[PDB]
Amino acid sequence: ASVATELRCQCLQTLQGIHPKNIQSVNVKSPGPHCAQTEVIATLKNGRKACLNPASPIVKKIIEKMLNSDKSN
Amino acid sequence: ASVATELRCQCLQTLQGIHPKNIQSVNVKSPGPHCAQTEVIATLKNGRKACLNPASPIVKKIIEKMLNSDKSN
Repeated sequence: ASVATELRCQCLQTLQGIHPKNIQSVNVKSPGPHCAQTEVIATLKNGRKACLNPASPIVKKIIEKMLNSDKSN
Repeated sequence: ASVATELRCQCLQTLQGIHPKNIQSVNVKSPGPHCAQTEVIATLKNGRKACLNPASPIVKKIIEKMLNSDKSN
């Protein structure tokens, strides 16, 4: 399907963060044999995506927020 | 690249959860015009992936855990 020494830092770059309303999904790829630096990702609600920095406070909150986004309903 | 009314519940099914050591990434796709039910995902450290249920307590902890996985180093 897709696997062959082809793993690049899914988030070569990163953004300080963004409102949790502009995001839609949250892909957090931990560091491994391809990237020793965590890589957070947010799929905007417009089919767009934006990597964030897990070292910043706004990013750590971007995730903690999505988590609640799914609290019963 | 990849976008055309082709969005299916990334997690048609779900698993009660799993240890945070067997996972590697955490893809949380919120519900939208394709799935009205949140969909959590965990990429094992063996290139494998497993969807979890965001309605269970172990799943909500699977995420809260990864978040810490990236706390300075």
